[PDB]
Amino acid sequence: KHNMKAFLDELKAENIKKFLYNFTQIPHLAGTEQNFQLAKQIQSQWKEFGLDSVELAHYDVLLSYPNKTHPNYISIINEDGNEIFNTSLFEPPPPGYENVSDIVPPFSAFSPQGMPEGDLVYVNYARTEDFFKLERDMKINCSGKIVIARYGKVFRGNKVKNAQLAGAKGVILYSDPADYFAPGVKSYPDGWNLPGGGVQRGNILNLNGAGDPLTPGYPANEYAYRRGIAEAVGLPSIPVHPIGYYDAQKLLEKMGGSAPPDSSWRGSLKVPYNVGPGFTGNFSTQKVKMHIHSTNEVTRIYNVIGTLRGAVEPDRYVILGGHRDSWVFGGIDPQSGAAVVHEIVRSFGTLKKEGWRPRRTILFASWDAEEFGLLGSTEWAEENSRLLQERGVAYINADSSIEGNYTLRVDCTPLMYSLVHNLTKELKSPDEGFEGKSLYESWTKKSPSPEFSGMPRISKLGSGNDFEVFFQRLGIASGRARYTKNWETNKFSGYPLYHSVYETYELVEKFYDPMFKYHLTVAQVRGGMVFELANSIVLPFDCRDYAVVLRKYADKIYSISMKHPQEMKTYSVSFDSLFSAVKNFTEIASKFSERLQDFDKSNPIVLRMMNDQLMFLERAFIDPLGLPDRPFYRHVIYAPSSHNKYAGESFPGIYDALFDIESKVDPSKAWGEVKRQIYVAAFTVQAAAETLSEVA
Amino acid sequence: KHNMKAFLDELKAENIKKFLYNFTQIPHLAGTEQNFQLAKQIQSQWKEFGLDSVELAHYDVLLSYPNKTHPNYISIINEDGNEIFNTSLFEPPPPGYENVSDIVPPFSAFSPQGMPEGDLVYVNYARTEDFFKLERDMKINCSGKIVIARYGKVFRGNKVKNAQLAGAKGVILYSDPADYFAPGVKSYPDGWNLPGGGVQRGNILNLNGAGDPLTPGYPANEYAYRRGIAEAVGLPSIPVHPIGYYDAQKLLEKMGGSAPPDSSWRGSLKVPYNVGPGFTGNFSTQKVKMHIHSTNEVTRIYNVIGTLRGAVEPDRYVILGGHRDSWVFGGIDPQSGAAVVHEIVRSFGTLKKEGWRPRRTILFASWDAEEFGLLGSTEWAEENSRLLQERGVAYINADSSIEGNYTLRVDCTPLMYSLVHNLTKELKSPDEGFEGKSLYESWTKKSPSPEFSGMPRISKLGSGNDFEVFFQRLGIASGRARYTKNWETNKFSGYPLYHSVYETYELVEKFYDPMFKYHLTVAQVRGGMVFELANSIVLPFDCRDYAVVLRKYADKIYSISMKHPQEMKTYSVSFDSLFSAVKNFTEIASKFSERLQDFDKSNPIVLRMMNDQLMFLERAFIDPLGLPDRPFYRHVIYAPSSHNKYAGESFPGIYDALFDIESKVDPSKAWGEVKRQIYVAAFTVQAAAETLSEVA
Ligand SMILES: *[C@@H]1O[C@H](CO)[C@@H](O[C@@H]2O[C@H](CO)[C@@H](O[C@@H]3O[C@H](CO[C@H]4O[C@H](CO)[C@@H](O)[C@H](O)[C@@H]4O)[C@@H](O)[C@H](O[C@H]4O[C@H](CO)[C@@H](O)[C@H](O)[C@@H]4O)[C@@H]3O)[C@H](O)[C@H]2NC(C)=O)[C@H](O)[C@H]1NC(C)=O
Ligand SMILES: *[C@@H]1O[C@H](CO)[C@@H](O[C@@H]2O[C@H](CO)[C@@H](O[C@@H]3O[C@H](CO[C@H]4O[C@H](CO)[C@@H](O)[C@H](O)[C@@H]4O)[C@@H](O)[C@H](O[C@H]4O[C@H](CO)[C@@H](O)[C@H](O)[C@@H]4O)[C@@H]3O)[C@H](O)[C@H]2NC(C)=O)[C@H](O)[C@H]1NC(C)=O
Ligand SMILES: CC(=O)N(CCCC[C@H](NC(=O)N[C@@H](CCC(=O)O)C(=O)O)C(=O)O)Cc1ccc(Br)cc1
Ligand SMILES: CC(=O)N(CCCC[C@H](NC(=O)N[C@@H](CCC(=O)O)C(=O)O)C(=O)O)Cc1ccc(Br)cc1
Ligand SMILES: *[C@@H]1O[C@H](CO)[C@@H](O[C@@H]2O[C@H](CO)[C@@H](O)[C@H](O)[C@H]2NC(C)=O)[C@H](O)[C@H]1NC(C)=O
Ligand SMILES: *[C@@H]1O[C@H](CO)[C@@H](O[C@@H]2O[C@H](CO)[C@@H](O)[C@H](O)[C@H]2NC(C)=O)[C@H](O)[C@H]1NC(C)=O
Ligand SMILES: *[C@@H]1O[C@H](CO)[C@@H](O[C@@H]2O[C@H](CO)[C@@H](O)[C@H](O)[C@H]2NC(C)=O)[C@H](O)[C@H]1NC(C)=O
Ligand SMILES: *[C@@H]1O[C@H](CO)[C@@H](O[C@@H]2O[C@H](CO)[C@@H](O)[C@H](O)[C@H]2NC(C)=O)[C@H](O)[C@H]1NC(C)=O
Ligand SMILES: *[C@@H]1O[C@H](CO)[C@@H](O[C@@H]2O[C@H](CO)[C@@H](O)[C@H](O)[C@H]2NC(C)=O)[C@H](O)[C@H]1NC(C)=O
Ligand SMILES: *[C@@H]1O[C@H](CO)[C@@H](O[C@@H]2O[C@H](CO)[C@@H](O)[C@H](O)[C@H]2NC(C)=O)[C@H](O)[C@H]1NC(C)=O
Ligand SMILES: *[C@@H]1O[C@H](CO)[C@@H](O[C@@H]2O[C@H](CO)[C@@H](O)[C@H](O)[C@H]2NC(C)=O)[C@H](O)[C@H]1NC(C)=O
Ligand SMILES: *[C@@H]1O[C@H](CO)[C@@H](O[C@@H]2O[C@H](CO)[C@@H](O)[C@H](O)[C@H]2NC(C)=O)[C@H](O)[C@H]1NC(C)=O
Ligand SMILES: *[C@@H]1O[C@H](CO)[C@@H](O[C@@H]2O[C@H](CO)[C@@H](O)[C@H](O)[C@H]2NC(C)=O)[C@H](O)[C@H]1NC(C)=O
Ligand SMILES: *[C@@H]1O[C@H](CO)[C@@H](O[C@@H]2O[C@H](CO)[C@@H](O)[C@H](O)[C@H]2NC(C)=O)[C@H](O)[C@H]1NC(C)=O
Ligand SMILES: *[C@@H]1O[C@H](CO)[C@@H](O)[C@H](O)[C@H]1NC(C)=O
Ligand SMILES: *[C@@H]1O[C@H](CO)[C@@H](O)[C@H](O)[C@H]1NC(C)=O
Ligand SMILES: [Ca+2]
Ligand SMILES: [Ca+2]
Ligand SMILES: [Cl-]
Ligand SMILES: [Cl-]
Ligand SMILES: [Zn+2]
Ligand SMILES: [Zn+2]
Ligand SMILES: [Zn+2]
Ligand SMILES: [Zn+2]
Repeated sequence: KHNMKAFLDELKAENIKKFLYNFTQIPHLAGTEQNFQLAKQIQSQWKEFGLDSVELAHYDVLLSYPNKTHPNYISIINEDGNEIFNTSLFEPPPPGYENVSDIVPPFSAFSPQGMPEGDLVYVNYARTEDFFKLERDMKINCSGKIVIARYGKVFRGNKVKNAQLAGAKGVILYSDPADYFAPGVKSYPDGWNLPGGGVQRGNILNLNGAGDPLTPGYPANEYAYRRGIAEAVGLPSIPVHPIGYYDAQKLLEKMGGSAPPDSSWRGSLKVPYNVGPGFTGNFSTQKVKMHIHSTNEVTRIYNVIGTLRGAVEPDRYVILGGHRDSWVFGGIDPQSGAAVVHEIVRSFGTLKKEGWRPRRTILFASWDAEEFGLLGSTEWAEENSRLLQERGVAYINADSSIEGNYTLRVDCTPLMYSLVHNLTKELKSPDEGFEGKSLYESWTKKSPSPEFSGMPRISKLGSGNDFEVFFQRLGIASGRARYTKNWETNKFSGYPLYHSVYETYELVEKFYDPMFKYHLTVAQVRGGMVFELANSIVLPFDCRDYAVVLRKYADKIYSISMKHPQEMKTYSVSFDSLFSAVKNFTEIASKFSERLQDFDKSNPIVLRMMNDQLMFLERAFIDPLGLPDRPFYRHVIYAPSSHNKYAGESFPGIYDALFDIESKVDPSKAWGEVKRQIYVAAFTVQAAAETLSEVA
Repeated sequence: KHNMKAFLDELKAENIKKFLYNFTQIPHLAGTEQNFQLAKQIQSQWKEFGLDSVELAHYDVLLSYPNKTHPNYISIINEDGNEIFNTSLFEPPPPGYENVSDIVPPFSAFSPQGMPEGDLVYVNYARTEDFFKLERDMKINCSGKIVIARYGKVFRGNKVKNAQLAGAKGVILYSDPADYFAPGVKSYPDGWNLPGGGVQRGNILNLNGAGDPLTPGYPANEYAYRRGIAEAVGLPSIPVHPIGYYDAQKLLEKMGGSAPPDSSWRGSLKVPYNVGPGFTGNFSTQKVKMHIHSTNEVTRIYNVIGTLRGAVEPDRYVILGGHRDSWVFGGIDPQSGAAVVHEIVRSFGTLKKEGWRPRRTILFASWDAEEFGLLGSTEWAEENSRLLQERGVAYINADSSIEGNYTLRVDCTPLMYSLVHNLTKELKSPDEGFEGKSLYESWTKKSPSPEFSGMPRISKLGSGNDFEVFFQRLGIASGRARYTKNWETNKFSGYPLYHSVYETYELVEKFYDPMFKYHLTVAQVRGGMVFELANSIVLPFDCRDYAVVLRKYADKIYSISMKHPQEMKTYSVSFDSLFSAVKNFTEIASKFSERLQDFDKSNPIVLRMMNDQLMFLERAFIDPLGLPDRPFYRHVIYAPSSHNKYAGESFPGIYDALFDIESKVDPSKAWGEVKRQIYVAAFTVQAAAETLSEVA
């Protein structure tokens, strides 16, 4: 039989390993020749693997690179202006790669150029609440200072935006071993920890879904009109640079001014973690000086787009997409995902050569420039938005397949909850001590949901990856899955060697997944989802699962507002409309589900009708006006957190209207906007429900 | 057979007459009890006529009414402050209606209150070019003046906006017999001309598609959050009032200052048409004083929504919609359209009772508050936008069925050109001297297209009626049809008794259409369109007709730019991308059409696929970002003219970027924005074409 089991059994751990090795011997930085070569290789192989068509789709987008003859670095500079200490110009290369060229040195992509000098302030994680503590409670003024912040907790773009709004004239990011050195584990190459010389690359934009900074709304094609740099979306206004913890120690050890306000401000280095500003008395006259000379340049990028045409509904698209560009070798990020996609394509291709075709069209993508702000996925979606809107069933992302070796992690729309439960019950656990048990059992045991015993944790989608355009802009049902570390010990730092030169094939093969079994399990989950989405007669979405979470989110946002009982009385703030819409959604979804079960299975229009209702249900949550000042976050139920792009926020319009509201100067106006967002949300929920009513 | 002929033959002229009579004995002003009663009657009858469901959909929207105890009027006031002349408080009621109550006196809906006093300036039609002439050429400054303008040529909202931007502190509108008294024809009741005491009501908003001024984007339902008046969309900032030409003569006869600049500024009254400012020397000290006390109030309105469920594609909607609210009796506007809709419903119902059902769902609508800014259609569409977007095949408007008795008028999307040609070839001409000829022959003969001999004129859609939300906001293929006057003698004033108390059943029965044959022909055209849209196996749209007009519009916009050859050189302004996209659209459409003819007719998915491609083709022309500063005009090919809401403009983004560009102070910036709009247009055309490519 050509069924799911046949697809699944064709997947091999050994193939994934071979592909990972192949994808990680040289760097594949976006906009470089090597990454164009790999794109061409992937195009050739997907064709050999059997896809109907495989094309490259290119765009000319704003990218950012250090100046090869004028290196970025930071100094302590004394009263004379001598540079008495200089941070590193490069990460020490790992064993066996010390003759690789074209390793981009660490840098913060899209930093402007500058050589600002000043006194340091230490801002912990540079979260919103860190700056509130500093300015409101401790009375420390960041204006005209250089801030130094530890990586972790939130997206670095948000740190930078926060620093900028507090009046910083520069930012220094560093990796603290409190957040990037796990107890008992050795540094690379002898373990999976971050060495003192290791540094995390990454962009520092605030794009809010825009894609290419120069072409928001439209694909960056050959005749595109570009904004000038000054009007570009999302660029930082102050220089920024990241460093490792050997260098950070040198910058922090002399800090004076106030003590840290409590122990959550102290990392693990042997320094006091004083907030500053400036250094202690004997060095009070020494300053910190940044030297940043990176340039932004419009550079060509390449996506690979593979098509496996549907036999019955070719005009319905199930998308498996993940990026190919890497900061350096991309041993985990992204090639552990890309190798998984490559084997998925290969298995689908195997079935196709034997005469099978999925019911619906499956599109496979190798995105470029994800690391520079989800640019390749976003431009392609801007180009193809009409097709996607009207034909897009689902998007399954495929970045890193592992960030740990403990259990499964799934983040997805509620419409895929049942599909994920059912699929994982039919998969074998790869976990030691669950031999012969299902993945569902091991995952449920190791990652219990906070809400329902006997069920696993499944998180909402946040952002910081290539599903953003599909989900929060276009309203296409999306999900992602990978192996991860223990939730209980999770410091929300990411894995230690993230975006460092030390992220290699060997890191994976020696320390994460030597048998490639976690990789195989992830290929089965991702591939399994795609198979069912593209092949099930009735789309495998359960609208009732949305009803359930909509109620939970409504309770949650209600409870936030209810911290302000007096204002809710004065301004007549009622959540009744939203709770009513959610009740209605629950009732209508319930009846739709009965019809979906009892409808006449012989009738294909009835079937296409009801599948259209399932497909356009995620779509119904889009507001074409967008969220306030964020036109590309159009989904009313889910946006990336305004304070942390990686985190998903529910009812974001109301959440942001309520955030810090006790500090607004015109409460009448602030509570009015809360009410406005309640109306918008209730209306959208009701409207989404009504798409599931009988159509006539 | 239950076919189109059966539908068509059931329509009766005598039924339309009876309905017109029934709909026009008392006023049906939006937000009044009488208009609620008629809505309930229409709901009851559509149910009796056989529709599956018939509901009222209500909204609470901003409306505008004069103060019943404090009348609006205008004065000439002398140096002492005595009011030496006062305009009328009411139009003399027509014979037999002099005891009707609740005739709203003439007023400009949404005028703010005020009693400004000042000197008059006469601004001809208050078009953009009239103010350019006045300010640029004649050097007359309207700041702090009261302007007086004749009705005609353009939408009155645009006149008011233009006056406001020239710094007027008030506006007076009047009907000139040059534009509202046809040669040789007597005044009402003895003919169809405007009497000296007649006055044209109408709103003066600049909504740009927003709907209810207080709730842009969202339906004005029970829990809606409303903007404050100061943030409301589209309200005028200066008082406005309309008058008849007896009163206008009194205001104009004393005007001094400059002479009119040429004869196109002179109407037909016995006055010099001096521009002013102010009166001639002996009366130089007399002033004009307006008294406006109307109030804006949130008022409930009611649409009637009838459903005739499709037998095969119930989830596909063909909409026949037209308004029910009238300024007074609504003898032409809108009840000549509504009576036509009523008989259409009745015929469809007749077929249904005999067991027939259309292939697709037909929705019938009786919209409210059209006269106050297309409010009822717009709110309903805002409420139902998700359904309409994904399921809306077509919208056929049904306001006034006649504005003349000479020939057919059709304005529609190019996608309906072939459908209209074919349908009219099968209809009988009602025209004297074409007995036994087809409607197509008479229409083609009396209204030849400017472009192709042997073909009739078909115009682009403008706005000022209830198709606006469907077409320019949502991208649903739309059209309208009615009998009209001779194009050759058309002064683009409208019919003389437009929006006056004199627009009655008798006006129609005595002077326009005594046998109700033009009405019947219009019911066949409108009903015929609906039938074919809702019943044809393959949607009756021809994408190739869009290709043809896209080329014509591209030539046109190119030619406007080419008036500025030097700037096009300096700024590298190229239209190549747009011409390329149009070429591509032509080629792809051509191949789609071949497939549509040759595809395998047995296959219903293939059929649903290709019909989806036809349905979503109009949709592809929508840009979700909207046009600049006009977020609800989202169609890239067609918007209402920025200078005249009634007129359609093609490539409006580029057109407006080019308008008056030689006057911009920063040409670099202005030409940049031209280029930006070219890119947007070319991209959108290409994207629309690609929806017609093979799907996979
Ligand atoms: C969740 O789903 C429920 C049940 O479907 C919806 O219930 C609707 O609730 C609204 C309130 O928001 C009701 O609105 C009321 O309608 C009355 C007239 O309704 C009749 O006529 C309509 C057509 O116009 C029919 O469709 C309907 O079935 C009835 O025949 C009005 O008279 C009411 O207005 C009066 O009272 C209000 C309330 O105090 C005053 O503000 C007004 O000034 C006025 O005096 C009112 O507008 C509506 O009828 C309900 N519909 C149905 C079918 O039951 C919820 O709205 C929905 N939740 C959300 C968030 O959408
Ligand atoms: C109307 O339809 C036509 C024909 O389909 C479209 O033609 C495309 O035209 C664009 C130009 O806008 C061409 O773009 C060029 O692509 C070259 C590479 O193309 C190859 O590889 C791609 C995948 O990446 C394949 O899909 C394609 O078939 C080819 O195999 C580039 O090398 C070109 O860039 C170089 O030259 C330009 C031009 O001087 C320089 O600016 C660059 O810096 C660079 O040096 C160029 O980008 C495209 O290939 C054409 N496609 C096809 C299939 O023919 C029109 O674009 C379309 N009109 C509109 C408005 O959409
Ligand atoms: C602090 C940290 O770094 N973490 C790890 C982030 C890993 C991001 C990675 N994505 C990825 O690197 N994308 C690029 C580009 C993203 C863009 O430009 O939007 C990037 O972030 O620089 C991925 O999705 O796998 C831990 C963390 C996870 C979730 C939460 Br809620 C809170 C904290
Ligand atoms: C000058 C004039 O009045 N004309 C007649 C207009 C008749 C408008 C009428 N619509 C209708 O009255 N609508 C209402 C509400 C519209 C709104 O608020 O948007 C209104 O205009 O006050 C209709 O569509 O039949 C002639 C004219 C026709 C076309 C062109 Br291009 C140029 C001139
Ligand atoms: C990764 O695998 C690819 C494909 O097997 C290798 O690329 C091939 O290189 C061989 C030897 O030079 C050529 O003859 C083939 O034409 C190549 N195929 C394609 C599709 O490009 C590539 O050499 C491998 N890379 C590494 C680092 O091992
Ligand atoms: C990278 O830095 C180098 C050298 O430090 C830059 O080269 C100089 O640039 C300017 C041109 O604008 C010249 O005035 C100098 O004479 C150049 N000096 C040398 C030694 O080459 C170079 O411009 C920078 N590269 C980028 C892409 O910005
Ligand atoms: C840090 O790096 C800087 C720049 O390379 C060093 O200062 C330079 O040293 C050379 C050689 O003495 C001088 O000619 C340059 O003029 C100096 N440049 C600047 C900007 O000061 C500095 O010596 C290094 N410091 C340490 C401790 O290694
Ligand atoms: C791969 O799995 C092993 C088994 O859990 C991990 O090793 C253990 O790590 C935990 C701390 O989380 C300790 O409690 C055990 O004592 C460790 N045993 C060892 C190292 O043999 C290992 O950390 C995992 N690898 C990765 C990269 O996460
Ligand atoms: C997940 O599996 C469950 C259990 O098989 C599916 O629910 C069943 O669906 C069948 C077929 O419609 C119904 O007749 C059974 O009553 C259902 N059982 C229960 C407990 O609901 C469910 O549909 C599957 N989910 C998805 C998305 O496929
Ligand atoms: C317009 O026609 C309607 C319907 O025929 C008339 O309304 C009917 O009035 C009669 C007599 O009062 C009642 O018995 C019916 O119940 C009414 N029907 C409905 C559906 O409302 C109405 O009287 C006519 N109006 C005019 C001005 O002639
Ligand atoms: C319409 O005009 C009347 C009378 O010219 C207004 O009535 C007056 O309004 C104010 C209340 O704000 C009172 O101070 C007066 O005493 C009222 N006078 C009389 C004679 O009634 C009325 O307010 C206006 N109506 C609307 C809807 O604005
Ligand atoms: C125009 O109308 C106004 C207002 O009704 C008239 O002036 C009023 O006349 C009465 C009676 O003489 C006075 O008590 C009011 O004080 C006047 N009001 C104002 C605002 O002036 C005026 O007489 C009328 N003019 C003509 C020519 O009919
Ligand atoms: C109804 O049709 C008649 C016939 O054309 C119109 O009457 C003619 O009007 C034209 C001017 O456009 C003259 O050339 C003829 O001399 C007129 N003959 C008449 C009045 O008998 C009449 O105007 C039409 N009615 C309406 C409302 O437009
Ligand atoms: C308008 O009628 C024309 C002529 O019948 C239709 O075009 C014909 O369509 C048939 C059926 O597809 C083709 O085989 C003929 O070749 C066509 N003739 C020509 C000259 O094109 C056309 O499809 C009708 N238009 C609509 C919208 O129905
Ligand atoms: C921070 O410092 C700068 C100038 O040195 C000043 O302009 C700004 O107001 C300060 N803000 C606060 C809150 O102290
Ligand atoms: C028009 O008149 C007013 C003041 O009476 C003045 O402020 C304005 O500048 C004038 N504009 C021109 C162009 O004359
Ligand atoms: Ca873009
Ligand atoms: Ca509204
Ligand atoms: Cl992922
Ligand atoms: Cl109409
Ligand atoms: Zn990645
Ligand atoms: Zn990454
Ligand atoms: Zn009308
Ligand atoms: Zn009207």
